[PDB]
Amino acid sequence: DENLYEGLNLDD
Repeated sequence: DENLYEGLNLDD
């Protein structure tokens, strides 16, 4: 959901 434990600048 709105959790996903992401954001935090991966392959971008």
